[PDB]
Amino acid sequence: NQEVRFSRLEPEQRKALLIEATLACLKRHGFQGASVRKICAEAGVSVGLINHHYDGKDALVAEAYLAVTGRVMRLLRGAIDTAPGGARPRLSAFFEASFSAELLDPQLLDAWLAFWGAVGSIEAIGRVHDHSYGEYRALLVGVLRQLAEEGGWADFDAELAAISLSALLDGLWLESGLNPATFTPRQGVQICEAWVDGLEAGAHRRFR
Amino acid sequence: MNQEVRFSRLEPEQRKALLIEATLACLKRHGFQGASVRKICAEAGVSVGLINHHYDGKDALVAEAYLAVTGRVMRLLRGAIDTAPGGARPRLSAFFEASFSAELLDPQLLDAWLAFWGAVGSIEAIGRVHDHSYGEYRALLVGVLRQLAEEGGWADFDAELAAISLSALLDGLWLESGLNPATFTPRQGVQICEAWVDGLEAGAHRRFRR
Repeated sequence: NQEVRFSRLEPEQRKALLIEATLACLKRHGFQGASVRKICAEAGVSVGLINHHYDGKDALVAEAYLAVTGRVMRLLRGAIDTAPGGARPRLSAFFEASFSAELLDPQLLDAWLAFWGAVGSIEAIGRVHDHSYGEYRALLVGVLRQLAEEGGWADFDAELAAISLSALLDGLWLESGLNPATFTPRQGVQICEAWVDGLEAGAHRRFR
Repeated sequence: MNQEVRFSRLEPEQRKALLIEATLACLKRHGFQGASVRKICAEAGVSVGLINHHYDGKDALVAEAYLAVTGRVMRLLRGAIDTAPGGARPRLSAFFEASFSAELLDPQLLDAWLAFWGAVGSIEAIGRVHDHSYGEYRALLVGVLRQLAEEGGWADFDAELAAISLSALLDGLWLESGLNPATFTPRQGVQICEAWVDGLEAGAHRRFRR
């Protein structure tokens, strides 16, 4: 009865259940302890069923990382895409989304941590990182080029400025998860807005 | 058979050192969730009878490693501030240089920090190592940001919030160097940090009040 019952679920639903089991096992066991046998016992499905769709642990883990990062990117792109009057309203919309409960909640931190640990070893995972971190900076690069044009800053290295702002957001996201009482989500927005003020006040010059 | 001259002969502080390094190697290979005192002894090359006997458990070995690692970073970062030209910007620049030097930018330890940070949420003792050491790291940066503000002389600068911003930037940059060393050079990381200070000095320090 397991061979039919999993299979009769909708594709997006089968996929979501396996990624949820991969995430739970990464939390409990770390990347090195996750196995397809654990993931399938967590999911409540047969291992033979899964061997057909996935190569192994690396493939399951990569699909989970792809989905989590895809989700972030949709919320952040959505925030920009619905923002109005130009570069700073767009950055603000981004900063607000970044420190919303959706993105700031540390539920998945151990997963992220597990993902980041596997980046240096597994090409499948290393590639998801490079792709997603580049997609993420490309979004900031766009709005920073827009901001430079408004400025209009002569030869602004938007790529390096994007590495700066992404690093700040990352650092704030991480510290927040390690202890949420260090600063409030609103202080997080305020810090990011101060960084953009800093550029408009003349720091753009340091970025070529 | 080298717990005989590798553990038998040494002082308790020198066997602590050995255990700290076995704990870090075990964390890099098994993760925190997968590490155990047995797997720690497997790295030390000594028996687990021995180390049960002399130690409380895994949580306590990992907290000791965490304390050693953070202690060392802080020594080096304090050193760089103490031996820099007296002024606020030269002290910050020395901090940035130390931060992106091969010693603190060593990607080998990334795995160790990742394992500590995962233990922070579920093990309160590790949590408390985090809070304390992050507290000390920021206190160092608040002292020099206050010097900066006084040189400036900025009326009501929230040097505490400024220090959270700057620590966040450093953390973020350190993490990206380790996840992909090709993204930007150590020189560029310094440059990004100086650019942040420039930003403050250019007038962004005004946002640090509300």
